[PDB]
Amino acid sequence: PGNDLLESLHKEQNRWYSETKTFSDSSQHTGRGFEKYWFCYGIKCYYFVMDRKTWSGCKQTCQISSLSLLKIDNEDELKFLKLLVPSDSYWIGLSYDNKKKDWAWINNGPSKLALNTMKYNIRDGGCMLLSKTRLDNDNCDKSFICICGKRLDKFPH
Amino acid sequence: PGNDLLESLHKEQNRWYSETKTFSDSSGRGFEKYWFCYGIKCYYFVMDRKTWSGCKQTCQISSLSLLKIDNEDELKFLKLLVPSDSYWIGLSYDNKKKDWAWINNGPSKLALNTMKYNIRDGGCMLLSKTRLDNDNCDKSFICICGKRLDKFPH
Repeated sequence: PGNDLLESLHKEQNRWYSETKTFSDSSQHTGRGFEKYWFCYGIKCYYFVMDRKTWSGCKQTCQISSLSLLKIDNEDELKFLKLLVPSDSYWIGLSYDNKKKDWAWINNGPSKLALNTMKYNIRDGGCMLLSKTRLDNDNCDKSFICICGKRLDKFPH
Repeated sequence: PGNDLLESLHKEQNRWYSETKTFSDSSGRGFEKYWFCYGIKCYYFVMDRKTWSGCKQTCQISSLSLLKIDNEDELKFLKLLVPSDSYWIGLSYDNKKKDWAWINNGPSKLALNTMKYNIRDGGCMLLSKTRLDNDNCDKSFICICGKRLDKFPH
């Protein structure tokens, strides 16, 4: 049972992409379209906004669509995310702001997740991305695909 | 193998069940439900075991539908995600046509191995852990109702 999941993960992935693939506009920068896609896993769904944009654009786009930019909940969600995501980087709700002088998830929301701060040289960025390889830091202002983030709370439909 | 990842599939199954079942789990007893999603589909497990056809019904009166498996992959996962019980998959023996079928036409790329099940054994397929396996449309089981969702969960 190792790769039978991979084999599949990967595939179910390219699969949900093309079923959910849309070029639509956001009624913020209105009639200008951008490509985006989604899929769910567990109690969370993930919506990717593929017009590369920056950590603050990402953050606001997620809020205008009624979501909020990815909080990762535990190492297992982290672990799944890195596996079904294409090969890339993406903004999530992890960064620095100012009284607390530490990273917070875009709301002072909770994760049960290790990280360990001292793995990241601030002088290196103030915003958290993903790769397939782990989490890293970059400048809140260069441009990447964002993932928004919704925690289902009742069973859709 | 035996894997960190299988292992994580298993923690993840406990969090979801824990998130969605119905009781404050105050360490009495209970017989309820849980669910989770996968791709563009959620899975509602109903715990009161029940007739196949009594499973057909629940899924209906819930505007769900006893699970249809769109394909090999969704199966290698549910196979490995789900714990080993036996659950009513919504594939059976067709009112008429001399073959097993998917509750309501079939579009499935699940390509049924057909000439390996014994009707002698039952006309209702289930997922029982090893693969699918048929028993008796009224051995009473865990139902799995699904939904294809068409839009982002509003």
